[PDB]
Amino acid sequence: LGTQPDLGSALYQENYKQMKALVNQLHERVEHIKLGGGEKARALHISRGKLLPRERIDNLIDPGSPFLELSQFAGYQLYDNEEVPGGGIITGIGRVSGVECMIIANDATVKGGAYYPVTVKKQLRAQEIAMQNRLPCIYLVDSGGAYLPRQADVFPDRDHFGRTFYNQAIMSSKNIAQIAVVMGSCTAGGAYVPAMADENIIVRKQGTIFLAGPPLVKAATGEEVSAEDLGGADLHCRKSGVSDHWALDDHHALHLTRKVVRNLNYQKKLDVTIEPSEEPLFPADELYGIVGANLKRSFDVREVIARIVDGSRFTEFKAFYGDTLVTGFARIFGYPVGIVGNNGVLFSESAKKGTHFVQLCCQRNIPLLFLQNITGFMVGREYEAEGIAKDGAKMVAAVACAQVPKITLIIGGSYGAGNYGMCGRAYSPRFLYIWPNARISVMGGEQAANVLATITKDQRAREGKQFSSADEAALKEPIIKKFEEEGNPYYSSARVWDDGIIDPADTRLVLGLSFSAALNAPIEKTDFGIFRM
Amino acid sequence: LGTQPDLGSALYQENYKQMKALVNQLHERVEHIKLGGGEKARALHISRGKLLPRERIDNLIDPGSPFLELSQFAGYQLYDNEEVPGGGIITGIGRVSGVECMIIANDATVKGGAYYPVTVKKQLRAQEIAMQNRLPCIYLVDSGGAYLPRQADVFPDRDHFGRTFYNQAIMSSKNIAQIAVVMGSCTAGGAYVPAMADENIIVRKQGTIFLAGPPLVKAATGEEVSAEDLGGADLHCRKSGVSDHWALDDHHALHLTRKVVRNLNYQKKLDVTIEPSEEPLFPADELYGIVGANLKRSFDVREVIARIVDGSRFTEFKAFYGDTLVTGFARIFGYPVGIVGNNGVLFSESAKKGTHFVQLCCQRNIPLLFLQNITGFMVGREYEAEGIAKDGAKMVAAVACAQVPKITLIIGGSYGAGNYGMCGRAYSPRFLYIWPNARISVMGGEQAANVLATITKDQRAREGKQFSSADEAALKEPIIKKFEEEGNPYYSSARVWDDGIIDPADTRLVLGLSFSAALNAPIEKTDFGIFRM
Amino acid sequence: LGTQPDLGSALYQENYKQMKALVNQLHERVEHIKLGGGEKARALHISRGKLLPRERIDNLIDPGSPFLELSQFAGYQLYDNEEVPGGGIITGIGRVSGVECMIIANDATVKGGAYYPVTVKKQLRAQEIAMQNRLPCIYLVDSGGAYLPRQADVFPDRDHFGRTFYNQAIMSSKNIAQIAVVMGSCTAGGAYVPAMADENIIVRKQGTIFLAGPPLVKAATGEEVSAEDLGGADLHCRKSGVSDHWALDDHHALHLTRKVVRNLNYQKKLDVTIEPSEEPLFPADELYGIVGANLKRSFDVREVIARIVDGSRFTEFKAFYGDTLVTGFARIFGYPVGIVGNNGVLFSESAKKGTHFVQLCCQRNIPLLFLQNITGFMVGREYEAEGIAKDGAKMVAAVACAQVPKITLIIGGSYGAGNYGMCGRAYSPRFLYIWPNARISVMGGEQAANVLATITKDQRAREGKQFSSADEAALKEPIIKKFEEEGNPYYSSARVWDDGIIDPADTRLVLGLSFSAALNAPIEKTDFGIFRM
Repeated sequence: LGTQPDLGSALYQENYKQMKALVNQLHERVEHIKLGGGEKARALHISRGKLLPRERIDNLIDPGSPFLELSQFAGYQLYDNEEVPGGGIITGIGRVSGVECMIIANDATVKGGAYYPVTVKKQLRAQEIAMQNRLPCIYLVDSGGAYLPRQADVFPDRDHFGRTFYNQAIMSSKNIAQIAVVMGSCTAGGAYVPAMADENIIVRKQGTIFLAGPPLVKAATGEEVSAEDLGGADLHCRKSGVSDHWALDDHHALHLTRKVVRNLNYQKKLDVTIEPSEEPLFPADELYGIVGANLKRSFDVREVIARIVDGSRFTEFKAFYGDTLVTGFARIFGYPVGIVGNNGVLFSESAKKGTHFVQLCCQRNIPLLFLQNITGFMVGREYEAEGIAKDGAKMVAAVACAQVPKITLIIGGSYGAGNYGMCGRAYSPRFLYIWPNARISVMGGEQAANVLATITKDQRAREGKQFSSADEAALKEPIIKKFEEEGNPYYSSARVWDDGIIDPADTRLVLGLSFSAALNAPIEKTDFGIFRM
Repeated sequence: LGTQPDLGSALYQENYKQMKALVNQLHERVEHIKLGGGEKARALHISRGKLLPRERIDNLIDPGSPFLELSQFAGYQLYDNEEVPGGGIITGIGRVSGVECMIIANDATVKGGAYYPVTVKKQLRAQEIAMQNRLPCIYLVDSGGAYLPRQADVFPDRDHFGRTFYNQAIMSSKNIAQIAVVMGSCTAGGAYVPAMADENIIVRKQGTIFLAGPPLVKAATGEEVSAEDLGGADLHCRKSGVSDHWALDDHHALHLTRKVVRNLNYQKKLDVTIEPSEEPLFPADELYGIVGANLKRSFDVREVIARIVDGSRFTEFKAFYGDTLVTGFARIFGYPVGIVGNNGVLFSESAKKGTHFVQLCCQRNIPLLFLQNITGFMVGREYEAEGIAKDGAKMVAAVACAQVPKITLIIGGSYGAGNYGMCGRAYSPRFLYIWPNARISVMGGEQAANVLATITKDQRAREGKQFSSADEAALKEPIIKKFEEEGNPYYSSARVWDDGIIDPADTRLVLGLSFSAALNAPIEKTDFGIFRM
Repeated sequence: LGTQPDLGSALYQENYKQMKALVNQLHERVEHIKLGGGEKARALHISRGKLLPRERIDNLIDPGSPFLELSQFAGYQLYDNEEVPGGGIITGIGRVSGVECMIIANDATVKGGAYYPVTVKKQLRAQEIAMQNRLPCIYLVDSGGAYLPRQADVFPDRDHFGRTFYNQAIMSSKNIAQIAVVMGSCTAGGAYVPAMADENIIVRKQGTIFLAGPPLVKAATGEEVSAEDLGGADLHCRKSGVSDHWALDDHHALHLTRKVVRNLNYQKKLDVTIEPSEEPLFPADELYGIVGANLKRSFDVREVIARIVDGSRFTEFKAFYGDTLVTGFARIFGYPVGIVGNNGVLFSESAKKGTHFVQLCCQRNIPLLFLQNITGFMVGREYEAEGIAKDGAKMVAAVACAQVPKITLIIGGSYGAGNYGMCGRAYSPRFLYIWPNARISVMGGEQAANVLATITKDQRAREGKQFSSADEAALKEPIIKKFEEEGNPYYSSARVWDDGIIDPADTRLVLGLSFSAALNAPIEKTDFGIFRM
């Protein structure tokens, strides 16, 4: 697959310039988030002899191994006047002692490690990923408890803080190791995390564990006791017994953690056929010129596929039927993958073609990759008469029931029911990524504006009043602004709707790491519902 | 080997604090050198569509592979008022298409890529390393020619710029691939580099090659011609034939370079037995407390060995004979290594013990690792009568003739003939590294001061004049200051006397990468001279 | 590489039809040659309990293994009134007990196995192939002696019958096993073959060995003795001792041969790097439409390459310089190969480009593949002034000295010194194959006609006589006919100038088998002569 793009063409020059600017914007913002709370907080953190949260991960994972961080932009401008870089927590997938593990580390520099509502959501998403892929969980616990001013959004509900301990217990019952490294203070609910873990490590003086903190002890019983005496490694290690290992410092604790993982007695087994890897025949950075940042212009999704699959080899299925949808078999890093990508408006033929393809992949136990660039469903009286809704529902039913690993990458628009049909967040893909130029919302911003313009214009006629052209613009403008802000990738990623915003040049690497992790769990047989023919 | 150090001891606390400060100083200085010429130069460089020199290496090497940079501090404060970060050139060893290659990239942001005298020396050292280890050489050529104000130290001599082309021709005759990537302007001698290469890649518009630049053409013949017309990819690619491959941009050129290396038809073969790797039983960061920054205090070199070898396993040879020297067999990353380390003043017994050990390693084709922490030779009338010089010479003769790969790591003092006996720079070790606390000079600063104090005091008596205690201090002070400045690791590393200053915590990784690269060449049989018994 | 051809185009339709007819003609002629002497001769052969020559080979080689027959068309219309299918001998490369061996079998049904002059040449070519590639030789001996009417072209000269025994002695001295299976009568020189072999097998009653046949014994000494008594397996096996193994019938003899090869204690070792094989991305049969049968039309050789190399992956070298010649790196069945192919008339730049490429392949020990489709050298006063001859000679010198395995495939014209520069038969390529549309001669038929027309035209003017247009046609016609007959592939293949005429669709398979066999011998270092710069 693939063709050499015209580098001299003005369109390519403009597209490359716009996309490059978006990538540069993404890179520098991550640099700021990399610093966490700030210099003053970082200096205080080091002054206590503790390692910085990201240095802990560097020492924990195998030397030189890549680290797949998730949801770097959680909490980005989420709260009005509070800056919470990364949501106050760092989560990602890395290799420890040769085993792919999910790492969850609190960032004590950010608001002293307090749990904001986004912080709980990011952690719950990380636990969900580990459970689905059978990845051992490592908790680098350094937390300050729940953020009281927003307790109503942290404590009570099912997907609130309490769910964190529920996930630990369920994963433990499934033989998915839970390892807690207490590298700081953990109070109230935090003290449960080391208690719920299968194996636990606590640092000599930094680590403190207690259901009730000294402030509560004094208020309840009028006793003054230091945190170390109330908790501390020595009390738990030697008297309470809550501690399974005792560590001198952060470096020692991380060294012990690597030993614990090596004793899990786990060996990875692959259910899929493997072939030697090959690089794509075209450079990845050409994706900048091909795609650009203007969603109104259209491109061939095959060009994107040609630059991420091994050897740019692709076997298209039903090429000339439902051409607005592209499906075929390829390989990424030697893994077999079935690719479904949008190439225009969805039709009845496209939905039928997609439904057929998904059954094929499920039958052969082949992972599925979805490339979402949608613009809606075909609109017409004839199409409804032929059951376009009946056809669109078919794809949704098949995609939901599929038990093969599914990864979704939004390279453009994502609107309305087209999002559901292409394995949206609601359909539990193993991972979901978005490019910096993407847009997601219930409908396109223009459609909402035009719909309101038509509705108001008719309503004015019914009332007998007149809606002028200037009146039309006044109505449309606020709507278009609203959908632009709430469909922006940063808005979508600030809340955890996706697992990260990725540079298009990094697409192949991210997919390779993600599919590799998703293969730690055995692939189950797929059971489908009734196909409404 | 190894024992758990007393973390509570005051000595350990002081040593850790001092060593940590030295490492932090080293890290931040490298951060400044990482920026090259500066923001203005970097902005200009990018404005021309060219990649930054370090981004080129990142794209060239295999994804996620470690990169062993060499001589990061070359030119650090070497010239009075000129700042030349990294010497204007970046050299290191990385993996390209699964093959370990030596990468030599000019830094156009630094003085427009001009060749300072240190720049030539750094490049020549890189070529020397590649030839000895049979590593393919990749030249990312973006240079502005020789620095005229210092031409006398660049052009004429054997180890001056001319030697660069001599090395290319010799390496080519030995089937050590030479690949040149012209990613910019190359003039006068620079134009020879692409011409001398086995395969050559030139970017479409950035790359220019011409023996005589436009300025010389106008002066000699009074003709005005642009650099692209005089050189340029199109002229060389299609008409001159100097170019073997034509590249659209930097990304394309780097992609082509990876393809060229894959066609070398080379497969690495190991001459040494291999065993599964194991991590040391003790943390590396403990080396901070053990060693410290005070050279007057002494430590057990076995503690250093215990924290870098696989499983902290070590078979000492002649343990109770010549105890001031430690020799034994160990393994690093599964490679067999013979270790020679100082543990005090060298004696006749120590030299004999070392000479015996070196023969054993040479006989079995085992790589040698030297750990230099010297304080001199034993001084005494009896020792000279027993031929201490005759014994010290024995070790020097054996070390020089040894043909097994040799790596030297200076973890402390390096003075006088003790430097020669422990495989100094003059004895062609494959690599030479120094810790941030090291000191190297002809003799210790104090010894030079005391020697002059004794000489002057006697001379004053002969003249009949009096040399007072204040007179003694006045003489000593300038000498001690001179040896402190010129024995400093940064002074030694600014000039290319070593291949880099490394954090002690990184010692195991650096040695593993270095020994792995040194094994690309077959190990030859060792022929010794006459042993003066 | 490669593009989808226009199947609907008239040119493709015409080219496919013409080449298909040539392939059909080739196939049916081989079918006739497959029958050897004929039904009466075949019936007599079987009546004696002997296996047919091609059935013997089938039972000798491993079950289902491909057999690479050579020079199937030797002796095709070579002798005025005598039909000698295949030259009276069958030669090829096949696998015996997992070892690639050269098999040389006499065809007793053809003229009773007598040795015609072509028969000697075919056998000597097979021995040369085995010697160069270190292939064990297996002789299935069933012969009737030399053909007396043509003795002068069989016995005396260096490349005559005597050379057969010389080759056996030399190969034996180099540890290239020589195995003789006497499955019939062998007289005079034929008796030497079993005697010269390292190990020998004779059938109980069919096999007879004697320096002098019964007819000569009676004439010389007047004694009547049967062939079995004079020779026979029993006499040689038990009393003469010439026989090492005694076989009951042809099946037993073939079974013993496989055992003998299994005891050679040989294991194949590869000197080249290997990668997993991949099929080309385009169908092979499309070569019919692309190439056709008209040599005046031109095609892009890259299209031919795209349909024989693994994955249609090709790294071109000096693409835009000397574009009439195509050079690059690829892989066939996982082996590395450098491909040199004509794409027009040879120029000075093309020869310089080719000479540079050949040095690269020799340096890296990469096998070389030549695709000859030539139309001559550039003709012009300026080109001669610039030393086109000096440039053309450069390629010839490099090609001759190259020590890497070399295979040549003539896919078009082959005229003049262009043949030499592209590794003609005189330059000892390991194998030389030709497509059914090829033409080879000192110069093109038209050039010889035009040259003679010009010479006679001027000569007539000098004599004062007139050469009319009808006179020109009368002169040209016989020359064009002669060059057409002597340039035909069957003319070139009837005599052993090439190793076979192969269907283009079979090109990839034949090359894969040939390169695999050629890799049995270690690749030597190449020593070049003086390059006349």
